[PDB]
Formats: sequence, structure tokens, C-alpha cells
Amino acid sequence: KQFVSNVSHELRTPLTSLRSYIEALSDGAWKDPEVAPGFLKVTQEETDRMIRMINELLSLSRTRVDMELVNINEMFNYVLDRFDMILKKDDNPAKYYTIKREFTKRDLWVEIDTDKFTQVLDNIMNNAIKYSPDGGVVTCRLLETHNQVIISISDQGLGIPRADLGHVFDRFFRVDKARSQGGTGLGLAISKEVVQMLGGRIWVDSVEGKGSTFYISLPYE
Amino acid sequence: VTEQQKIDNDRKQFVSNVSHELRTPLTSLRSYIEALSDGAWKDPEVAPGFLKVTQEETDRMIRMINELLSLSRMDSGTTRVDMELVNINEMFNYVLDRFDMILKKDDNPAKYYTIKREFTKRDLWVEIDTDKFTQVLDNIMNNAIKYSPDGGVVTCRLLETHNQVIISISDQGLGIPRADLGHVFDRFFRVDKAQGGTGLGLAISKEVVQMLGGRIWVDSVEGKGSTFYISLPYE
Ligand SMILES: Nc1ncnc2c1ncn2[C@@H]1O[C@H](COP(=O)(O)OP(=O)(O)CP(=O)(O)O)[C@@H](O)[C@H]1O
Ligand SMILES: Nc1ncnc2c1ncn2[C@@H]1O[C@H](COP(=O)(O)OP(=O)(O)CP(=O)(O)O)[C@@H](O)[C@H]1O
Repeated sequence: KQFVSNVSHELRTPLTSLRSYIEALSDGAWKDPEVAPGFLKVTQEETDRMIRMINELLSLSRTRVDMELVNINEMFNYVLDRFDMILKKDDNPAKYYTIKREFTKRDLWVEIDTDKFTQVLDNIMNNAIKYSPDGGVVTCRLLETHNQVIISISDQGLGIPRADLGHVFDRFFRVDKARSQGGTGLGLAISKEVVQMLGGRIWVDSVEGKGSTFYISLPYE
Repeated sequence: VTEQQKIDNDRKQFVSNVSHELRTPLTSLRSYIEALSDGAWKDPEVAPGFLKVTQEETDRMIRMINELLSLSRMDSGTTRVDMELVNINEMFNYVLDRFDMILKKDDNPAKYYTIKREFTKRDLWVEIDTDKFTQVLDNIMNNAIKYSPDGGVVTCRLLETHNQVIISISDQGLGIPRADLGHVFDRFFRVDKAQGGTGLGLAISKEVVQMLGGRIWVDSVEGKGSTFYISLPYE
């Protein structure tokens, strides 16, 4: 049943991603030859991914990671692409949310599990938007230093209490204050151990009035 | 130890069912997406039709995920319930008012239905969670409307006894087999239909009503109709 809670949570980003592209296609993009095949490709990939997700989360209930060498620039770019589409077909005024990308010009190659790591990126990107009720710009950086590849995601949202910067990675822990709104508290806990499974590190810095920055570090080579 | 056994076995089939039930819309989706990708997107007489179906399968899964989440919070005691003293007469009336309002707008209604109200005349004040309890009434009212003949009457009663507040909602449909009066509240139990409709509604409603300290059950005679009951402890 821990299966049920986890799969319910983790299916939310792909379903939202899937619906956004379907609505874009439905809104008229299906008539447009230079975008429709690309959009359809994303829906096909997200649908297949959700099926891969359902089966594996059920098997875990009975150290299963699929490591491949990946170009993080391209993947993170792909992940952000899905969120851009989400934001363009959302209920909010255009430019109410913005994803700013600041990637290094180098191509960074890292050993990760593509499906499991995507879940991590989805959770944090979801958080950055969801806890930015008054809108905001999300800043996503990608760089390598000291043999580590580092991803950072910054928001102009609500902050995180300094006392709770450690607790946000705990399972079912949610910040107990009021917003301008919250769910289970499973996102960052799940996200943390996937990063730890990949040999990485995750941490957060925040100012309670202006926003937060989450960090992921992965082994380079 | 058949106790812990039955607990562990109910859980295993539920989990299997959730795997199967989430897998099915996605597989349908995959087929439509491949048809579109294989070339149907270029075709104006099928592409819009296909896209709508994919949208519905997606929407249905979102309703499923949300319902699976309500059940998981309930299954863990994470659910936050707020018992407050409210006028049940007025609340039930508002629920019925909103359903009445829907039918009074002519989107060439699929099926015309009538709601007869038989409320007690004393005003009943009770501790409940209005938001969660309203959800239950909608679920039963939706069912009552969905499974009633064309021109049928839905009978909504509110009555009190020394120790119980009783709400009953009756439909004039084909009813429910005596063997399935308990089973209709089980998770994923739905009429044989092989889009929409999860079969989690009454399961959620049973656990919400039980959460509020109440009781829910159904009586039916095949061919004549069904009556659903909600009992809440009075004063
Ligand atoms: N950018 C941000 N700004 C402010 N608070 C944040 C934040 N990112 C996370 N948090 C807080 O830290 C906690 C992280 O827990 P987690 O994200 O697992 O809960 P959750 O899964 O219910 C969020 P969601 O419903 O969007 O998936 C949240 O309760 C949230 O309040
Ligand atoms: N008033 C009624 N009369 C006859 N059968 C009913 C009924 N209410 C429910 N049922 C049957 O019991 C099962 C459980 O109903 P429930 O309302 O939980 O399904 P659901 O969650 O998909 C909402 P809906 O069926 O209105 O879309 C359904 O499959 C339905 O066939």
C-alpha cells in the first residue's frame, strides 16, 4: 500500500505534462506540421514512462536502479521543456511564471537512472512553482566544479524556515505555516533517496520572504 | 491469525487492482497516440476525435489519482476532519438546490429527473465535517440520478429518531442484487462496463461516513429501485 501512496504522488507530474501537450495539440497545434510531431513524441514518451513507473513501484513492494551515461544538459533541458508547456497551458496569465535557464556551455555526462532522476527534477520544479503563489521566475543552473555536477533551482516564492531546512527532506514533513497550498510531504523525501541512490547529494538554502534554492550534486567522473 | 491474514490479503488485491486500473487507461492512451503519431494527426476527420479521447483518458486518470489519494490519507489517519455544529436541514437543502439548478438549465438534458423532498420540520443541529459530508451526498445523488429511469423520481428524506439522524435517498432504477449490497462500497466495484467512472466513490463515502462516526448501507429490490441510508449519532 506504500506503493499506492507513492504511485499516486509520482504520477502527478507526467499526467499534468501529458494533459498540457494534449491540450496544446487540441487547441490547434495538431494543424501545425512543425510542432505536432514533436508534441506527440513527448506524450508518447510520458505515457510509456508512467507505465514503466507503475510496474516498478509494484515490484519494489515485494536496490533496483538502471544506470546509464547521460548528457545532463539535454535531459534537464527536456525536463524544463515539459514544465514550460505546463506553464503555457496553465490557468495563469502568460509570463506569470518564467523558467530562466543558465546552463554551462560544456556538455556534462553523468551516471544516473533517467526515470528516477527525472522524478527528482519534477518534484523540485513542481515545488518551486507551487510555493510561488504570487508568481515568480524560476532559475535553473547547471555547472560542474570539483568533479561534481551541480544543479540549482531558485524561486521568488515563499521561503522555508531556517529551523526547517533540514526537516523538509523528512517523510510527511511539511512546513506548518499559511500560504497565499500543500499535500502529503512525500516529494522531497522520495527525491532525497533517489539522489542518494545515485551517489549524490541534495540540500537547500532559503530566505523566508523572498525564496529558496535547492541543490543537487552528482558524481562527474 | 486469519485476522492479520485477511488484512494482508485485502491489501494485496487492492494493490493489484490499483496496478491494473491505472494501467488500463494508459494502454488505451498509448494506442491512440501511436495512431496519431503513425499519421492520423495529418487527417482532419479523425485527429480531433482521437485527441479528445486521449484527453478524457488523461482526465479520468487524474480523477483516479485524486481519489486514490483521499483513500490513502484515510488509510493512514492523515485525513484532517473538522467536526462543527451545522444546520443539516439547510446543508442538505443546498446540496439538493445545486442539483436542481443544474437540471433547470436546458443543455438538452440527457435524462429528466425529479427530486422529492421529505424533511422533518424540526431543525437538526449536528457536529459534522461539512466539506467531507457534502462530498458523500453528491456521490449518492449522482448515483441516484445516473441510475434512475427517464422521468424517474429521486426521493430525498431527512428524519430523526431518538438516537439517530437519518438521511435516505431513493431511486426508481433496476436496483442492486441482494448479493452485492455490501460489495457496492468496495474499492473499484463498478457495474460491468468494459471515459469516466472509477468505482471508488462509494468506497470513499463509506470511509468518510465511518470517519464521522456514522453508518452507511443500501437496500434494494431488483426492478423497483434502491435506497441508500446514512445514519449519524444524534445529540
Ligand atoms: N520552493 C519552496 N518554497 C517554500 N517552501 C517549499 C519549497 N519547496 C518545498 N517547500 C516546503 O517543503 C516541503 C517539501 O515536502 P514535499 O514537497 O515532499 O511535500 P509535497 O509532496 O506534499 C509538495 P506537492 O503537493 O507540490 O507535491 C513542503 O511541505 C513545502 O511546504
Ligand atoms: N443508486 C444506485 N443504483 C444502482 N446501482 C448503483 C447505485 N449507486 C451505485 N451503484 C453501483 O455500485 C457501484 C459503486 O458506485 P460508485 O458511485 O462508487 O461508482 P463511481 O465511483 O464510478 C461514481 P459513478 O458510477 O456515478 O460514476 C457502481 O458500479 C454502480 O453500478
